[PDB]
Amino acid sequence: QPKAAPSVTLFPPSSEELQANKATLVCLISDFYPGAVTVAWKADSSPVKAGVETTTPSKQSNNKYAASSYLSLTPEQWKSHRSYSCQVTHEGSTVEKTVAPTESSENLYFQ
Repeated sequence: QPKAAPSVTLFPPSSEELQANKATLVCLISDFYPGAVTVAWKADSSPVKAGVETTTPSKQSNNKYAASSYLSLTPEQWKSHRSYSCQVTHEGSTVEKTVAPTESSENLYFQ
């Protein structure tokens, strides 16, 4: 098959994690370069600790390859930071997005 561009998918942990003094975010990468990519993480616009350690991707039933990066860091950084971003080597270009823990103010959690 031809060349495909990687998608942006950020699925952070839940409150249960933050309460456990733990929280690791991971970005899913499907339908991308032929097993050729890079693992990089950064908060919004500013760079992040970058405590990731992933290995080369692999081929799937989609006749293509896929990768994924996971940054293990303190939970406080999640809310403390402004947003998260996943840098990947594709088409000689990098993607950026803004993420957040909360997504509602009109209504919050109760006792």
